[PDB]
Amino acid sequence: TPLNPDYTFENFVVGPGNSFAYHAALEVAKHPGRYNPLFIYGGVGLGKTHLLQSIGNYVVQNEPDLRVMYITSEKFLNDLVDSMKEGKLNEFREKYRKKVDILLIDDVQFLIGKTGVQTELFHTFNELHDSGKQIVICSDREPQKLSEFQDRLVSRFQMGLVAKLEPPDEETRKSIARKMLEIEHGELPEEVLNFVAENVDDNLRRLRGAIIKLLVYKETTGKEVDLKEAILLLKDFIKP
Ligand SMILES: Nc1ncnc2c1ncn2[C@@H]1O[C@H](COP(=O)(O)OP(=O)(O)O)[C@@H](O)[C@H]1O
Ligand SMILES: [Mg+2]
Repeated sequence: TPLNPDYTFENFVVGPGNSFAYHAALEVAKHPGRYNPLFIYGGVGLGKTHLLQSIGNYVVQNEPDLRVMYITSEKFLNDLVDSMKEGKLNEFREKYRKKVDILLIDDVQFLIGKTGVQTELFHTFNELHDSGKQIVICSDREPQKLSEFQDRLVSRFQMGLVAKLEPPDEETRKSIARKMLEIEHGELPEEVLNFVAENVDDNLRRLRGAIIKLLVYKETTGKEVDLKEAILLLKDFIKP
């Protein structure tokens, strides 16, 4: 269980664009099994991984007596492959079924075309579902918009909670920016953060990136960071 400490509900700032997703996740984490499965989806850097692992962490702290599994569709891929090569499907099925109560799968757009894996995932799904094991899937695209995907799988995705994340507004971004800071224990002029929060509006991966970037600079350059400085430093985040 190598979940990321930062990815918790506590470090997740809520807002109009990610509230429902947030609650679905929290609700499911409080009642693993009551809503199987949860399918969160949204563009890049919008909270998918973070939300998904929070469910993980939250359950680890309240249900320590549970086998929580976080994985990547890709790893699910690479894991099967070896299973086929090394010739050990059992080792695999025991690992992704037998020994898991809750299974969290990130970025499932990696299985597009991979109908081989798609099929295996399909049953893994069904077996966990027939035993009340919570399933959570994250995708950068909605069930219906997943190209080259077995309808039977896609049908497994919609048969439960299906939340959507959308980019946050300036106000919410700023609060996220502030929360990102704490996590990194950094600090910034209540005018630089504002500038960053307002112009690094793609995804939250980059927003934090900038916030890290400066901090790394405020590191070397023993002195602070004035507005003008940050603007040159953050040139690949405003018009990348
Ligand atoms: N609602 C939020 N509140 C605070 N931080 C957030 C929020 N959403 C995303 N983040 C930050 O962005 C990062 C996660 O981006 P991520 O969820 O992995 O993008 P994606 O979902 O496309 O994989 C985390 O490190 C987290 O600090
Ligand atoms: Mg992700």
